[PDB]
Amino acid sequence: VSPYGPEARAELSSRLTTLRNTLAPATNDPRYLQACGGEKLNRFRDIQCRRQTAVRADLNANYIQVGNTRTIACQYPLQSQLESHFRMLAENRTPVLAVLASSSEIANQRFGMPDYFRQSGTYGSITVESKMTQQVGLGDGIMADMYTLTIREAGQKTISVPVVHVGNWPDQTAVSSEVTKALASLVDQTAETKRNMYESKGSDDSKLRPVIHCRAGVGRTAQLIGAMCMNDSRNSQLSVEDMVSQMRVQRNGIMVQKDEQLDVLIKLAEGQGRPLLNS
Ligand SMILES: O=[N+]([O-])c1ccc(O)c(OS(=O)(=O)O)c1
Repeated sequence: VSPYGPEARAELSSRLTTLRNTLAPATNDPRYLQACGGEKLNRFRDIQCRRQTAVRADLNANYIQVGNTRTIACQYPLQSQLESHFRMLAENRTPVLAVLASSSEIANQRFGMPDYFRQSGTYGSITVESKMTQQVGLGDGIMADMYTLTIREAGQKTISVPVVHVGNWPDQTAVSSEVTKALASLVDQTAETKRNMYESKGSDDSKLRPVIHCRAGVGRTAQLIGAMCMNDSRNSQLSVEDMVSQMRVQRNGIMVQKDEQLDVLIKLAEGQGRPLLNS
């Protein structure tokens, strides 16, 4: 009876599970971006990049549109992908880069997660200057550390990108619906202030997209993108089924990895009177 009761939830999981299963990548899957002769592309072998929406041939990153909300979801860039990663950021005039990987993950060198935004560096012909800005508490002890990345390259227009780094959102978990809302708000506001700057100077659908990544770019990243989607007034009536199905067909079947992460999107939906299932 209740649109958010056990039966609705079970039906939703059922549909999404079949989707994840059928979206699993086969070897040399035509639906997924393939690596360039030996060079490692995917941080995680089974977490691939939908070819049709791929942003760059050498990155595991996808253009994503949930309803009307446009973003870019990617994996934490590998050491070898940094220059291409920075080029994507600059070419997109990235209004905000949201990093949900924890300080502990990036610090552990066994994870091969380069500390590319908290310190300056040079990658290929690109030089990056990192500058610390404000710190915003999101609730429940979760903290957002802000930065600005100035990307310089000979002959290219210099681009500065605001960074929102949630440094203590544990891998494989879901922060509360309340924290998720505070985060979505901060990310959206950060992006809007930047977009406004570009617009005030005289400004493309493929550009000015918020860029979000965690470790694999399918768990924490998906929870945030879903929350950002629900904060967009243009998505009235977009169901939870639609949101998740769209993220999955546009990146991979793992988008919204944990049941606890789906549960946050469901709770947020319930709070808005947003439907869970289609039909
Ligand atoms: O689904 N996975 O295979 C996967 C692997 C490593 C992660 O750290 C992770 O969690 S994620 O970074 O929030 O996406 C998810």
